[PDB]
Amino acid sequence: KIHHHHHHMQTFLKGKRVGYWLSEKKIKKLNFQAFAELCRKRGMEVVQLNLSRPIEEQGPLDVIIHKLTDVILEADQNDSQSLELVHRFQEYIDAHPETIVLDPLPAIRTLLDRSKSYELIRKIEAYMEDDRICSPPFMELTSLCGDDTMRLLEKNGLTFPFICKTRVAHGTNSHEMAIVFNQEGLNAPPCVVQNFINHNAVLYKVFVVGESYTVVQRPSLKNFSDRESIFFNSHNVSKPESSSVLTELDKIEGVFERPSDEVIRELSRALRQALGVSLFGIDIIINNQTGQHAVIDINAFPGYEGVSEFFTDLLNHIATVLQGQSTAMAATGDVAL
Ligand SMILES: Nc1ncnc2c1ncn2[C@@H]1O[C@H](COP(=O)(O)OP(=O)(O)NP(=O)(O)O)[C@@H](O)[C@H]1O
Ligand SMILES: [Mn+2]
Ligand SMILES: [Mn+2]
Repeated sequence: KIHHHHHHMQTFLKGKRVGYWLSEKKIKKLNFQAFAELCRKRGMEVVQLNLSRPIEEQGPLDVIIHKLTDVILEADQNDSQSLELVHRFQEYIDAHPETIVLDPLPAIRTLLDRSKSYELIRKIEAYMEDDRICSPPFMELTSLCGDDTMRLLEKNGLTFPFICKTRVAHGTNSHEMAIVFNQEGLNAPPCVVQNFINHNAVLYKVFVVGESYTVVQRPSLKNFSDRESIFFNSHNVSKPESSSVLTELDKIEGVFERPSDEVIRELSRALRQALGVSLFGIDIIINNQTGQHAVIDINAFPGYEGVSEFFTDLLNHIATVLQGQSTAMAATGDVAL
């Protein structure tokens, strides 16, 4: 009852060349060298790219795998070195349409800004019109709180409690968040605000590798107010070993179910097809009042901690994308639901 296989498309991996750009920290966390070993066994060449060096000489490349997210974010902040790297990368990609990029920079850029990403998820969900899915109201606050803040929140469907997150979606200075419970709590901007959804303190990290995904359960904020706003760093909340009073559920309340694979599949397809990403995660929580799936976070090329099949899935996705290119499997028109 696994019906999709890759043995045949894996036969074309021989002689293919894969370039990757990952930070040394990410190479370590992934044990990416072990993936490189796996590919060599199928007759692939894998090489780490150096974006300080002309890229022509480093190719030909059939595929590039990267996580340039933070270099892009630095280049956005006018870091001269990062700009140089991105320009070089971009020049090369532009010159080599035959090179499959996992994932395209336009796709990456969508996930760099929380508000933009949440709006894309909202639009995608409106298009899918599945009553099993909900988009928590969200908005971006740019001005410091004041006399009009309450009415601004209200007209955008923001309610207490809501969680405050940075607009920048990754890197240094992206993990500090707040939960605001009442009007007095409104000193906690700029930031994105998103209605807090009680979900019985279980996060379902959907780790997507192209055509396959793995769901990994993580600790998550408890259910919840004259109380002081809560400030926390998301590093401390939803890691495998995370444990704190913020994630200790008092008791199961309301609807408590696991996510629907049918729903995850439709979300995965729609996000992949609309945005062009393939190596990403979406964080799903199950609303305890409605049972609906809420996507509260989307991340380009995350850690995949707990995804033991990550390497074989990655290899299968490289085989698939090569198969797609070889047979001109380009999508046309709108996302086909
Ligand atoms: N709208 C929400 N309702 C309820 N809980 C939430 C909501 N948004 C975030 N959380 C919780 O807060 C945690 C951190 O929020 P998240 O937006 O995933 O941060 P992040 O820094 O982008 N995490 P990650 O990229 O997965 O390392 C989540 O794992 C949930 O436990
Ligand atoms: Mn998250
Ligand atoms: Mn995130």
